[PDB]
Amino acid sequence: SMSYTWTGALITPCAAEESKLPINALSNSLLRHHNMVYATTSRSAGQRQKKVTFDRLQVLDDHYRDVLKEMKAKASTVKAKLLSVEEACKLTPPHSAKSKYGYGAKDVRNLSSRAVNHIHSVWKDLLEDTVTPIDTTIMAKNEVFCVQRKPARLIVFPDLGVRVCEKMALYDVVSTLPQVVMGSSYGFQYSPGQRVEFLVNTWKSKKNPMGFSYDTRCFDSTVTENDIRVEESIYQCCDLAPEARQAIKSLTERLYIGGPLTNSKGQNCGYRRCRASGVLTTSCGNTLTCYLKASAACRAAKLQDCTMLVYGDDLVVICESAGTQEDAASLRVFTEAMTRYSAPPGDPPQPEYDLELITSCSSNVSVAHDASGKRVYYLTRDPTTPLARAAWETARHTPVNSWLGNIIMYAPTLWARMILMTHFFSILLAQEQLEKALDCQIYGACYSIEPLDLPQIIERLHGLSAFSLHSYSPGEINRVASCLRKLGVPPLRVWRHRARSVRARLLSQGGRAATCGKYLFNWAVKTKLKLTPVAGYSGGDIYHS
Ligand SMILES: CNC(=O)c1c(-c2ccc(F)cc2)oc2cc(N(CC[C@H]3OB(O)c4ccccc43)S(C)(=O)=O)c(C3CC3)cc12
Repeated sequence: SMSYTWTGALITPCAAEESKLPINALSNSLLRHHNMVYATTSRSAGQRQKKVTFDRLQVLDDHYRDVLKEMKAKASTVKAKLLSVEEACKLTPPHSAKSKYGYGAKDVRNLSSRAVNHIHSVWKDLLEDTVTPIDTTIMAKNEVFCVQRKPARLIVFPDLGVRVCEKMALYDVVSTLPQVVMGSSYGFQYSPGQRVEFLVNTWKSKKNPMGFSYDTRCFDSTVTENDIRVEESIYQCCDLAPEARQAIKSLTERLYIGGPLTNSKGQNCGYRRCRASGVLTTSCGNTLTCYLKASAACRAAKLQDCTMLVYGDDLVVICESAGTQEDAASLRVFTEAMTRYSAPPGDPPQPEYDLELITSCSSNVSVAHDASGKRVYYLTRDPTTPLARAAWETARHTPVNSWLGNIIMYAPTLWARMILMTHFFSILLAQEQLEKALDCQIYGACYSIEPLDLPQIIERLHGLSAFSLHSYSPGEINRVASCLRKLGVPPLRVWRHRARSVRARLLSQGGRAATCGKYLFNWAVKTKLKLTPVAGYSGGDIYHS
């Protein structure tokens, strides 16, 4: 079956689209090589359509059915509840896309009669009708990158009223089921500090550890009708209210398995027979499906004492080594099994015998040292995309502030501390907006966060050591330095000089501002001060504050 069929109608924008990096008076202080930064637009949608459109073949063996039975047994222990209309409304992001039927996200959150009445009618229709395909909108995403250009990603989502009903039927399920079914392998349960701890402990638990990442090419398109029905069967193992069972069946048949694609202008663009990127079950569904296929593939490859870590379509396996030649051979069998299950890799997997050489979710483990000189592990990444997006956000206000999300999730890194913290606190100081809450995304979920609360947030997610890490590895430092030269960002020595100023400015204001100065920028001073004291919903339209 083809992942998509297309009519020929274009994927259209709903507003003006900027591809070129916007520039203001602050831009050059961060980044000089402006032509290297670009944003994707609907003009490349055609290119993406070609990439994501292909035939899927699936051959399912006993390993697959064995693992599925085990997952269902665990799912059978979960008890999930329906959320009320009111609870589902409160989880709706303030700036979520408005309904076609005369109400928006703020109406939903406020429990307006019009919004609530339509939600009730959508819900009743889900109970009464388990066959009629539900409409979806297809859009090209606008995302910023550094050159070497990517074509726009496509997103597919149903109407607001449907999105609220998804929460009612499935929010409790997708929040609780994955951890029970997959145990320690469910990647979204960890904070960055907890994840690093798990990865290190998993590596040390093996006598002779080997590990590899496996990244499937266009995962959403490899997801078949079978996969989505198997996914439903796992959900239905839960102890559920009868009304929830019906709604989950209806949503699966009418939305999750596939449906018609409509552009922003209301024209039929085609039909989908694979994963929709913008439904509540996207993250949970991808995690379960990846875990199922990969667990079965481990058995086919006879990999010994496997510990898997899965988040959406991202996969890492750490296991007992059988020797270099033997490990390489076993990965070939693993990939052959995954391919039979419909999930071939973008690049063939490579066995690694050092934890730090494995990259997943664009990230790798690295080592620094705390004040006492003890080794502290932390997750980092190539800073190119974070810095490209920071430059865009310096000149343009955007729906999501990636810089804030990056500071929070990569707070221990030398690039987040020296560049992102220094740059944006200077900007916030100049506009007196330190107390202004900003929208950002952590693990696909939307959060409203004031910059002044960053010290407490960082401490809780990474520990107090995030404010005193030093003696970073030569490889990490070189990667950062190389990226700065590439983008025309000033060298780290300049940022240290700037941070002393920003620190001094923050201390001068007292209160929570001074606390930001003290903890976030203690790295910048020569004589240091004494420093003292969730889940995954990518595309799921989820909000917390
Ligand atoms: C299966 N792989 C994993 O669970 C992860 C690994 C990993 C595992 C094994 C290895 F050997 C090496 C690395 O590294 C990871 C790094 C992340 N980072 C999230 C960063 C990024 O993702 B989000 O879309 C996002 C949003 C805002 C800012 C940053 C991010 S995070 C916040 O630093 O932990 C995550 C987030 C849950 C998605 C997951 C993993």
